[PDB]
Amino acid sequence: WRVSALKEVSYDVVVQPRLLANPALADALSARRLIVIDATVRSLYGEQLAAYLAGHDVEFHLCVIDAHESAKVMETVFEVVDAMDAFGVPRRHAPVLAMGGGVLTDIVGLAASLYRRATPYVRIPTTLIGMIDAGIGAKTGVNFREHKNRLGTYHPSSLTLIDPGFLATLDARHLRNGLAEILKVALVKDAELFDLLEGHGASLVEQRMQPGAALTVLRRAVQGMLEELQPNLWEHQLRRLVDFGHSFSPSVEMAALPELLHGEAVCIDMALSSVLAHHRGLLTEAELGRVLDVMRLLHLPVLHPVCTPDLMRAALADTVKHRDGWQHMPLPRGIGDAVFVNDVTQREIEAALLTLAERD
Amino acid sequence: WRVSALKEVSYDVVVQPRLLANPALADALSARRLIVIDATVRSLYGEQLAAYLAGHDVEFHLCVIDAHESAKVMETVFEVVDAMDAFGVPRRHAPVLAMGGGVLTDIVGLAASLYRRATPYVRIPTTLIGMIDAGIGAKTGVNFREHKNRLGTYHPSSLTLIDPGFLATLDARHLRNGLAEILKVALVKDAELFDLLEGHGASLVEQRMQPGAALTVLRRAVQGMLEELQPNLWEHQLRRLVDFGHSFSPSVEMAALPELLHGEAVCIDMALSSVLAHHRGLLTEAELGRVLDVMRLLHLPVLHPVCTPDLMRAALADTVKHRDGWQHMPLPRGIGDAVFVNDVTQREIEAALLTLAERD
Ligand SMILES: NC(=O)C1=CN([C@@H]2O[C@H](COP(=O)(O)OP(=O)(O)OC[C@H]3O[C@@H](n4cnc5c(N)ncnc54)[C@H](O)[C@@H]3O)[C@@H](O)[C@H]2O)C=CC1
Ligand SMILES: NC(=O)C1=CN([C@@H]2O[C@H](COP(=O)(O)OP(=O)(O)OC[C@H]3O[C@@H](n4cnc5c(N)ncnc54)[C@H](O)[C@@H]3O)[C@@H](O)[C@H]2O)C=CC1
Ligand SMILES: [Zn+2]
Ligand SMILES: [Zn+2]
Repeated sequence: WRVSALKEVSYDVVVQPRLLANPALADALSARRLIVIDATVRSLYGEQLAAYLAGHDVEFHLCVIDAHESAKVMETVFEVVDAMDAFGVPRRHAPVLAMGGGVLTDIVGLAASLYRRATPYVRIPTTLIGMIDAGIGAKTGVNFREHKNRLGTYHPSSLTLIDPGFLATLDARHLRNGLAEILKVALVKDAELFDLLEGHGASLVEQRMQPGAALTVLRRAVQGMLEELQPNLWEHQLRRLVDFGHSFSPSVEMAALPELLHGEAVCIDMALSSVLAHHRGLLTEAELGRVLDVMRLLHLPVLHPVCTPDLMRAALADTVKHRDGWQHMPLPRGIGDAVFVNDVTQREIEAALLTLAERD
Repeated sequence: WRVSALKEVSYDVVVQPRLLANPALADALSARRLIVIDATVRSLYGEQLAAYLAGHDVEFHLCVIDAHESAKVMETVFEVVDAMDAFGVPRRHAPVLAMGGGVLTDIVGLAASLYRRATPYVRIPTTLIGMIDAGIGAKTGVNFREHKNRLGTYHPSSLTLIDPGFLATLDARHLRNGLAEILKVALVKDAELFDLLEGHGASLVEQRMQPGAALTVLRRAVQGMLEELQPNLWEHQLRRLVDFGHSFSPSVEMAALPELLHGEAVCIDMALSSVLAHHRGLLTEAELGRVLDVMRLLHLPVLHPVCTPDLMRAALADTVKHRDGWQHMPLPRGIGDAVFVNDVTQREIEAALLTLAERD
């Protein structure tokens, strides 16, 4: 026999300022709902969130996770599953709410995907990484031993609600961190987005993306990411523009734990790859100069001591397996476009590391 | 934004006698492949399997699991993931082989579904439960605490290879156990299949389904199950004929561990439900008599001491949550058809338990 079936996945990504008075957190839910919330968010937006739901007639239980990258593992997933069991979450008419950064929503997303083999949830990203990348995709997952995101699923939330108001309480470091993922999109897809960052990047960090440039920047980032994910949501096509900055960074992020945030590790990979592109003639000296200056302006690292030739080698090799025996490396071709290569040599990487070393 | 994407899942279910000389185990694979094999199967068919692959020019590493229901848990999944890591299984061009019963292939299936968020595998079911149910579906999963199959995914193997020759080495108990899942299909879908079992059931157990009735029986069982799974592969429709015998049995199976095999627990549920149907007028005294006689003839239990009114209650309640607040209970309407009910009362269940008690 052949069995063949089609699956329609569709989900919503909606910008909804002032989320916690009338706007639909209330009817994103409906009523009794389980809410899995990042500890620091709980401390910061808990009083307001609970006032919302009680006034809007919704009973709830907060499952609080103190979320960080080291504990982004299966045991934390079991903690969320425990909460679903004790709350009595039903098969599908009562979605679970994940409210936190990209660590939180990746964990709850994977718990929800496993629970009875699929359980609907809603995402409320509270960090910049969450709002323009981690909270709007289909990918979920956790680390397994020294391997980044080794275990996971494709399980988008049926709704993502983005309220840029949450970014107001981030510190400069995490604001910049999320700006790294926006720069990724810009460098290979969107020259105007790159321009907005160069022109406004400092102010956006200083103002924590509070307001109308920040609004434009967030809109294009999301639009950029979604154009890339929507037609390739389960990554049947393994050449992915969005893989830019993610060829070396997984091994680098894991080896430096906990010194580098995800976007910082991503930026090291982007700076390496941009130097690679330059050495190849795909980027001019002037353009390379433009990229590395936005990076220093966003106070983002271009290098780390974890980043030795051997680690860079091992990092690449782990990625070739992930990409099914191909490098499929996106290199920027000018600013706002990219090419996929499969002939990156260890020699080229060492030269590019030295070039970063003199810059840095 | 709305993101909407379509996913084409298709997979093959092929009957291939004499699997381990020329037939395609060889080109189900292609070469270097990881094989996860049930311990007892390894002891029984290992010498032949390795002789096959070496002669057919395929290098391999056996990951051996001593598989049983108590250890059908996530830690066993991590054992399989460990083996995938150390073997260096690539993203998708080298499928992993699962060769064992329904515990084995459920575990490897869930490991494969999680590994890099999806990894192809092939299934070779070696038990009757595997050949007509566990090895031909899309469902995978493991138990979480005292809950049956609480964690899992929809991830069919891209190929299932069924060789009835493997059934030759099962003992009578496990042959009957798998006959229970065939009876399930027959009671609600296939009167002719029911007839084949009543007419041949004893011989089929005695001959361990070795040969042409056994061939007909296996073919209709598979065909019956697949007609049910193919148009509802992710269970968007929660009224499922194949849920017959699976409303009480999960809690019963778990509470009696390790006294009841899966199909035996299923049969207790089928015998209870058939009595329920009878008390309702959906089954005649004669038909009820026909069903319970096939069950005694297959030496399958109709009752267990685990099966108290309170457990039966709790068991039903766990299922109503699983079915999103509905009972959606399939009751046989005559033999070879069924109706879905949502008005089963605790009173009716107690009466049916007493009726089983006098029979048993
Ligand atoms: N699934 C996907 O497609 C993607 C997943 N990711 C994952 O995202 C993860 C990192 O996400 P992040 O959000 O950067 O990390 P995070 O979840 O660890 O949060 C960063 C920090 O900010 C705090 N925080 C959160 N919201 C806050 C707020 N509004 N105000 C003040 N403090 C707040 C948290 O408590 C935490 O200390 C990585 O594990 C990365 O793999 C990244 C991109 C895509
Ligand atoms: N995913 C799905 O859609 C379904 C999954 N299942 C799962 O199947 C599991 C039970 O599967 P079973 O195969 O009954 O159990 P099993 O995998 O535990 O195997 C039963 C026993 O037979 C032995 N064995 C296997 N093949 C043999 C052979 N050819 N000769 C001799 N000994 C052999 C095994 O070592 C084991 O001791 C349950 O956990 C049930 O939930 C059942 C139906 C459907
Ligand atoms: Zn990233
Ligand atoms: Zn079953």
